[PDB]
Amino acid sequence: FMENFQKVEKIGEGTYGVVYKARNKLTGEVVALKKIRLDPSTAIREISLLKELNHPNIVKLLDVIHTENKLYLVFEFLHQDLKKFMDASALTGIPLPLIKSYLFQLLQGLAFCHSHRVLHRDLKPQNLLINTEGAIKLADFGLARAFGVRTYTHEVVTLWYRAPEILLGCKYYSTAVDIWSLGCIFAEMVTRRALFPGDSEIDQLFRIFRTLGTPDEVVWPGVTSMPDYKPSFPKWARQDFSKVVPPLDEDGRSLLSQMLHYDPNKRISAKAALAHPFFQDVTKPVPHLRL
Ligand SMILES: Nc1nc(Oc2cccc(CC(=O)O)c2)c2nc[nH]c2n1
Repeated sequence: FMENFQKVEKIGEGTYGVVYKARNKLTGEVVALKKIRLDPSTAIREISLLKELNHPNIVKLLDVIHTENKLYLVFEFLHQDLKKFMDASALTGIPLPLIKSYLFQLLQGLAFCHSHRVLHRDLKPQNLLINTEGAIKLADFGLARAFGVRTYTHEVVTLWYRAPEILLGCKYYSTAVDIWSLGCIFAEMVTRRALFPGDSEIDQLFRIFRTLGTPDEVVWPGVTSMPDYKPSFPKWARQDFSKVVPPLDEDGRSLLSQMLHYDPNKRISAKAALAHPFFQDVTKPVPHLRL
């Protein structure tokens, strides 16, 4: 039972707590209602600022509810996430024109958030939401900074999309962490398999190294001074993208390689990525959603 909502139904266990599908009692609309699993006043103010952000490729934060010493976030509900859509599309693959549309849209949403000095820090297929009109939207922008290195979830957290600087213990987040994650998601849409499905912080880092080569001071000045860098890390040579994401074409592989540079400073920006030749013929196809 809830004092302001009716027909509350659990969607799943989110990064910050349980997420419900809920029907506002006054208005009848259906929203995603996120109960933050506390044991953070600064976290109200900061998240409340995110109510002001509005872009077609960002899931709207409708409200921040602090009542009865509980904290809830209210977002615009969408019917499917990209993880479920990829699973539903596994036999055929997501068509290339739709992969390209979704990547383009996701870059537009990141470029918007980054221009407003908001990072995600934890993009993953389970917080990318899709609708029947061919849109894809990013949920939970800005929450990690406002929450913050900290775990609020009971589920196994996924590491598969974490940038290598994070895994190497750098406590300084930049826009580049979101480009990395999106590159990993791009590769997963194309190949129908996760790019780096690590089961721990070291297995994640070693999966990256075995594909991209062990980083060194030549490709990543400063890497050998990251907090968790060890000189004893095996030295793997780097494989070619052509083996990693076939049959993605020359344009897609070039863009992906720029999204996956080791040095965050060298990683393409969202804005620059939107100008890449890969998007010359981008379109907005209609997806086949089974709800
Ligand atoms: N249907 C739906 N689901 C959402 O988030 C979930 C719901 C459950 C789990 C996760 C995964 C995670 O948090 O790791 C995200 C929404 N956010 C805004 N609108 C939303 N609509």
